[PDB]
Amino acid sequence: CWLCRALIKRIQAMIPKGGRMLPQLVCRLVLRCS
Repeated sequence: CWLCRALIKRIQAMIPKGGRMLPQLVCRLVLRCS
């Protein structure tokens, strides 16, 4: 439950000039799990 930053970063580049919202937020909330 800590691979978030990894895929959330692969999204990072997926959109260089993007603006709105991402999953790293819900991802970090769900993957933070422990």
